[PDB]
Amino acid sequence: MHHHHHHGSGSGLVPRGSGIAQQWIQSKREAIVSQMTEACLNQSLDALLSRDLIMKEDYELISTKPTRTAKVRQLLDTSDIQGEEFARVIVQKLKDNKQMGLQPYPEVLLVSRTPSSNVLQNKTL
Repeated sequence: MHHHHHHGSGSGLVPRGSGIAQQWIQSKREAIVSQMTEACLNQSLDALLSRDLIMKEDYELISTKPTRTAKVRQLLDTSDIQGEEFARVIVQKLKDNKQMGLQPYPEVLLVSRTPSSNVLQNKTL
């Protein structure tokens, strides 16, 4: 005779306020995920890529997600592992386009990255 089983590797416990944007994501997580479509998702991803904030290993995992809605969620869960900057990129990305249904927004819009353009050409595959 034979048999099988399964298990869930889910976690998410922050010790203290890592960052405004980071915390905000958790507040409007359901909204950001329900709003941020597959399009905005890819954009936000490539954003951190240029900054070298997201690990390629994580990109693949999220890229090989079952559904788009999950891709966003996982992005927030992983952000806590990366840093405050990671989350800050999201809040800025969403606003970069247009997300009124997500409002109200946090009191942080700046990037504090560097005095220069964001990007010129999307990722190359």
